[PDB]
Amino acid sequence: EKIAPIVKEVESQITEVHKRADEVIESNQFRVLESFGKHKISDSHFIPTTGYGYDDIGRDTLEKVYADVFGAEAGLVRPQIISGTHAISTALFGILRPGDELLYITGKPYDTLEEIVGVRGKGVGSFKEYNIGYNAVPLTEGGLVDFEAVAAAIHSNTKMIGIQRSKGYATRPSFTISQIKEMIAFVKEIKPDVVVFVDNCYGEFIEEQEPCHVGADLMAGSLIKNPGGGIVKTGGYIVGKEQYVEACAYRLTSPGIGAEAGASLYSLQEMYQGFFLAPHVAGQALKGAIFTAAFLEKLGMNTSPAWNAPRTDLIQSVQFDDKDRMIAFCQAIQYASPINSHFTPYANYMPGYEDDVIMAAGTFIQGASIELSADGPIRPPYVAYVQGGLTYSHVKIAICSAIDELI
Amino acid sequence: MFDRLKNGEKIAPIVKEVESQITEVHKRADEVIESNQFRVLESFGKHKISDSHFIPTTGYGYDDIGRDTLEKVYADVFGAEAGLVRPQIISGTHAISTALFGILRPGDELLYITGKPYDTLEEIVGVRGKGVGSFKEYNIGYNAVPLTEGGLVDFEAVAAAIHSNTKMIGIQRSKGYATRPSFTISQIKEMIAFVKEIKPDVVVFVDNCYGEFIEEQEPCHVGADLMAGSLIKNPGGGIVKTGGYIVGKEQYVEACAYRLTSPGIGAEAGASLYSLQEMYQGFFLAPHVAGQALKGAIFTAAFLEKLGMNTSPAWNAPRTDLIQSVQFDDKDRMIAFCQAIQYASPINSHFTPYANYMPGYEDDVIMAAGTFIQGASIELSADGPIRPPYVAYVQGGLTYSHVKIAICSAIDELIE
Amino acid sequence: NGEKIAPIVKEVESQITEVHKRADEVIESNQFRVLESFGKHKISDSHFIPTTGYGYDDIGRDTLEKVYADVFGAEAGLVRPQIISGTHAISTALFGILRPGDELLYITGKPYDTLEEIVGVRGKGVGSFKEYNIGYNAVPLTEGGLVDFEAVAAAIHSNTKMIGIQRSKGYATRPSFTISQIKEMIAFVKEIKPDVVVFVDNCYGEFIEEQEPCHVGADLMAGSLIKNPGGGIVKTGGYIVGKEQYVEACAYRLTSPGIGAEAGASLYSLQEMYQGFFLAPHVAGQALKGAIFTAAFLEKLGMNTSPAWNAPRTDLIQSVQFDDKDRMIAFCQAIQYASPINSHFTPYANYMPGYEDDVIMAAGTFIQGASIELSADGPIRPPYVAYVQGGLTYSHVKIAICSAIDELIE
Amino acid sequence: LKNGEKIAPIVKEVESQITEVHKRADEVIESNQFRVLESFGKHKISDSHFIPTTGYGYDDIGRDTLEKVYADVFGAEAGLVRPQIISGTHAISTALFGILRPGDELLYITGKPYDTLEEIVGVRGKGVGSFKEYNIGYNAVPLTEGGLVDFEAVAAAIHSNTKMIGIQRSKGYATRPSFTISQIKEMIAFVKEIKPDVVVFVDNCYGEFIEEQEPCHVGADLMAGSLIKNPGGGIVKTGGYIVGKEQYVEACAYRLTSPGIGAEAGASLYSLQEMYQGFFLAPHVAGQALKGAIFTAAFLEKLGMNTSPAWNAPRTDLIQSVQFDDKDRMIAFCQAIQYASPINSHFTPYANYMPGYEDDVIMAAGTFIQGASIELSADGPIRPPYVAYVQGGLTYSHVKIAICSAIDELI
Repeated sequence: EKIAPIVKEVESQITEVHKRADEVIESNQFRVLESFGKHKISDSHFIPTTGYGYDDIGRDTLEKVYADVFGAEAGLVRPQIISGTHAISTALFGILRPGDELLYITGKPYDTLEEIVGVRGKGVGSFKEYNIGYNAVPLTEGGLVDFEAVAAAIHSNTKMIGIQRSKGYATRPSFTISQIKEMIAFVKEIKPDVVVFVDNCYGEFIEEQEPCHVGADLMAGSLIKNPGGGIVKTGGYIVGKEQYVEACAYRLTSPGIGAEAGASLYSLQEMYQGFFLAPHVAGQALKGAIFTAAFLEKLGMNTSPAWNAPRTDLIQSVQFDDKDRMIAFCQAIQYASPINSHFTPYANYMPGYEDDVIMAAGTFIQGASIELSADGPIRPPYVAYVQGGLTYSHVKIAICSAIDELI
Repeated sequence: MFDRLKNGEKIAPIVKEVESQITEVHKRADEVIESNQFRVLESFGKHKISDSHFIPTTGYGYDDIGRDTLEKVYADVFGAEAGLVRPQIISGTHAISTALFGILRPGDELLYITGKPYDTLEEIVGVRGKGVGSFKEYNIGYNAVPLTEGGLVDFEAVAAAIHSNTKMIGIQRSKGYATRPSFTISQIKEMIAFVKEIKPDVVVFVDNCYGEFIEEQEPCHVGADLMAGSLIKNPGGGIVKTGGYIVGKEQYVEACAYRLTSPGIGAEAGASLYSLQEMYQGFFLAPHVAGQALKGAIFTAAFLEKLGMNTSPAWNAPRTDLIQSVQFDDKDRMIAFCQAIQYASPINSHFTPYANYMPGYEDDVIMAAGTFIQGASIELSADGPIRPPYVAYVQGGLTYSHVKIAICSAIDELIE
Repeated sequence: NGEKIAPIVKEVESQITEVHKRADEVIESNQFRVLESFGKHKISDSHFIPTTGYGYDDIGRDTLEKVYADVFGAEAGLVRPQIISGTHAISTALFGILRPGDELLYITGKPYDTLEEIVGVRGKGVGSFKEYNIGYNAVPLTEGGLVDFEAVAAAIHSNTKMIGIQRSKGYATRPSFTISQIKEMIAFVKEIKPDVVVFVDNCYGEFIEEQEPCHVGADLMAGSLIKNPGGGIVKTGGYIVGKEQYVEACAYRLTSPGIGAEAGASLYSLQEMYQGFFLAPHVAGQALKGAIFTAAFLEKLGMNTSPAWNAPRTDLIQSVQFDDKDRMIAFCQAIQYASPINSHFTPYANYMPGYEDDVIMAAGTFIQGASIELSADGPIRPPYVAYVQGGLTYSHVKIAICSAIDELIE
Repeated sequence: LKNGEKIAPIVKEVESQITEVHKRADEVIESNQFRVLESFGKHKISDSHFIPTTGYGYDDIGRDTLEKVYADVFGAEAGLVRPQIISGTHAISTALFGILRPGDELLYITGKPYDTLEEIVGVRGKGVGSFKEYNIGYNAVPLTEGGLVDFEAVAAAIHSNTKMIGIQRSKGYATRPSFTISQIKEMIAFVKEIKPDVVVFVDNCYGEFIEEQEPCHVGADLMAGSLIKNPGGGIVKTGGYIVGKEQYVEACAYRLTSPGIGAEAGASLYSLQEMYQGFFLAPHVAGQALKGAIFTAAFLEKLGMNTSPAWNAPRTDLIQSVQFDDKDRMIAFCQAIQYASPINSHFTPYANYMPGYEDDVIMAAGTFIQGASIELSADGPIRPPYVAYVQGGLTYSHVKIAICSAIDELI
């Protein structure tokens, strides 16, 4: 038929960068395998703990595994930690004390941080009530970091510097590890004291290093994203320097507990095995992302990133230029998704945002954005984020089905 | 029962005499077990709980009807408006932290009036360790107001110690290892109404561990603004593998919840996974499972008394929690006993306990604990400081049989 | 009501005092026995460890299977989540021993409907004795509920591989059979035909006497786990215990020839089965001390009940005579609403597949069909006898039936 | 890797050689996965099908429907895919027995089946509930020396009593190629002609989703497998499936649970989501392992040793083998494999006695699920010419990395 011959062409087009992703996967897989080897993980580690959850070799060892791979000295990846926003809250509060300041050097971070930093809700337990400053240095009009403004913002009370890797809904390239390495070296030059924290959601195992490999003191994410293999039903993670993880430990739970208690329950296997599959599962979403870009190019739509552009995370978006074209697409996806095909997506009023958005996401786990989900704010020139993919076959079948429907 | 074991034939006649003695208090414990059991049933009716409530959620944990509702059921029975009982709170000591921090801000003072709080509040209030995210580094004040020499609340000292900075008042219900009576709801209704007068602002917080479903009313019934505990304890029915509840006034709970999770997130997230049945069900059985452990304290109280040891509380004494101790007066007798209790349990009976050095305490201690869960102290257990006159805390029990059988087995094994 | 009711229940209890301590005696003696056996196999929380895939070498399971054995007076023990129901155990147990050319001889009379299907006297022989060339005969009881030892001993010819004996009464108007009653039974047939394998469907019977069928000479015995032994705490399963070469014969019907008892992933269900077993005596005790009350509080209210409160117990069955349709129905309704879960899910007269009469069924239960919990049910027909049996705690059973009597008066 | 500058250009050449075979395994990946998606779309599956059921396992719309999806996608009317079946071996004996009655005969036409089926017929089992005690006969038409089915022998060995035809897709240790959906089509067609009365059953293990069809798409009456293998995605922790015609599965249902009950009962507990998501993932997971075999063949052959099937050989299943031709090499490599596995890598294995085998076998299984052969496992008996099985793998990489490491690890 009509569609076949062009997807025949796009795949023949992107072979170069596709073959390449397979590499960083192999690499990423290899490293993972060596940590498992080095830590001699046995099914003995899949053993559940109850009550207080003291003496959980599985938990303690999974934490030292992640931390190994993520390039860090210490790891705190437990089911307790409910998500990746909870993690960053933890990381943030775990380190900030009255009279301090967090300095975000990437500009306004994703919405939810607003609320943590008490600039949204009137302080529900925020920095605002713990007298903890917060500053969001904007980006160059060109999308780089305002190193001038950053240098000027830093001072004695700047306890902590923030960096968000993936762009999200923000209008700028998702920051590379290399761009992140330059970053910490800059600020640390001005004040070696500061702890540098990076929010590493969406960026895991899509490059061959994570921010800790290059001088970050803490980072975090969600397991319902990349490092999860699409198998971990919840949780987050915090890996970094032994002493700053300590404080994330006491913060999460309580003084007198730190990171020694909290039962595993039946959660420990799916995390190991998700992490083993992670580099490859993330691989699948990336080779999908890039095909999405290569495909909607030909069909005649501004895609971003462009397919032949480097990638530091799983963000990808296309401009349909037409409202009715967007919505049909995002519905095509929700119908091509595995679970909940039948719950077709319509325009929803978005709290905060004076526009309506459409949210396509038919995923095995609630909000596991490692799985295929399309969505975007209803407004010109009609950009809908279409990312995720547990298997390349899925992403390929999905957006093939998305063009069938609306073509 | 089955005294057809070993020496236990001189024993048989005495238990047969004891049980006939404590029939009075057993009847009445059975009653509040009814009472309490009944409140639980009618609350379940009001919230129309179904197996639709046992439904697992995953991912972010939004829209968890089973979770939210368990929450408003714990609150309903513990006499509060809002609650927070979920796996996230990983224990009893977590909840109390959460509780305190969830409400305390820089400039404030916590005021404990029930005297020195059990060991591990030290670390929280940051007078033990340090740099551990304690009150120390948050400028949050704290004071343990000591009790009377008679083990009452020094009411004069309490008033003397409450200034406008006092944001939060502390009340520990269970005596623990403290040489003082476990304060009663009555003692606690007069307690909070006192400070409430001096400072109608103070937020009264009670620590309700071991006390749950052993009077016909909990702290939130009598004015407290916040209480908590562990689920591997009473309200768990010996069935819940872990947790920690917080119950109290809509908005104090709220602030706790944001402390658990994060600002903006609040309480409305965090997946259930598979934990929701054992909790509904631990709760429904609870008032009974504690009932069995409470009658246990009474049987050990009457029995050891006869055999010639100071027990505490005495069998005929009134009861607000499950604590119980016997004065063996001898090191080798105490240890043989605690060991026999470890051997009388269902799991690990064979890991026999010995004296091990207690960090912080200048004495060794011994610990019996053969529990179906790790550290669930609703189950039979025993320990104590190895120091004259050799008091060992023998408390807990899933079934009255088990307690009975158990401390009998110990006396039999005290044939040496 | 409520102040007209209380003096009566205070006077029910004050009368049932002695029978209550007796029900306790046997709890202590049964709970003490489970302790010893636990004590014996050094069981630990390392016996709860989950197993997946093939479930090869599962110390956790196998040892649980031993325990169940030593406690029921049998050699081996086969008890696993795979056994999805009591019916399955018995199906597994019967088929596992019976071979083409053999006959089963139930002597405790017409077994409950479900065996009607497995043997193929009812259902269209969907894998029934009929299809495997196996005969089945039940000897009808005496007019007074005893066993017809004459019709028994004349029906045991050379083709009688197996004896069948149902302990609990079911909906049958004959008393449940006691551990002594059944000991007489097997001694009888083993004399006539030492070959016969004697089997006992022990459902509802576990931990209500200080012994079980296999303690008095039975070759094999099966039941549900979401009932008595599971302590209300386990979520699925079923047990067959008995002699070495019968259980392992069982093993080959459940899994498959060559697997035996070596395979099967426990997964997540170990701890509940152990702990259930440990609470089981005390829990099965609450439904017994609950039943007798049902019998002595309902008697005092001028309604025939059975067994009598002072009647010696062997299982958990308790029935009460309402004598009026609306009365009976209202009561069971009142039970459903007095239950921990699904109290709003009020039940009525339904049609029931394979019963000339409607049935009313109250089932406020945490576990689907765990007949260890308080349930009220029975066939809506004169003289309107309902079964009010089960109850996870004495209180529950007291509070509910008290509430039942309430909705009757108003 | 230490010795990895002679290997990198070689595996780089293995790949550039197998380029087309891979794309072709992708084709049927896409084609298989689209089909699973379709059938989900059809039963409108939701996160409410994931819901646990305890006790009698009644009113369990999650289980039963999950069966229909399996059936649909496998081209059968009905399915009995539930945890109550503990493995493939059980799926097969539940199904064999679920249909065979006294006086009946089983005629396996693909020659001698894999060991464990012996223990079920009473050929080794000492008659422990085997066909023998129910007066059921069993026979196997031994293949031609050419590896094909001896049709002349088949047609004579079918008499009025032959209730059931047995066909085994995968090869196991049988020195004969695993048969294809096509080879199998001709098979059922023959026998249905000779006796339209026969019920033809296919032990389908290791084949599911490796072709664009399955046995009941080409006229099979009934097929079994294990869930911890292909169809389970590598993600399901226990199970097994029977799929096929209405009145066989239902019959099968009655052998499994009980007469009178059928498929009505059986508590799911906490297992629905993994079986569902295992199924959506399966087509792709099986691909990573098939893309592995192809490779292992095209890499080990270049290194001199016989591989079988050949890398370019058309595929019907996941079984792969490599002739090492020296005992030591065969051991070291299987050890090399074990260590390259995610879990149990320090659990180094050797030649030890094997119950039921005149030889010792060495088994490297660093799997997550105990015996789930969908994960990379190396194993094989120690005897000339020392052919080993280096098969399975959750991801192509794992597979590449591992054997690459094993070559390094010795050569």
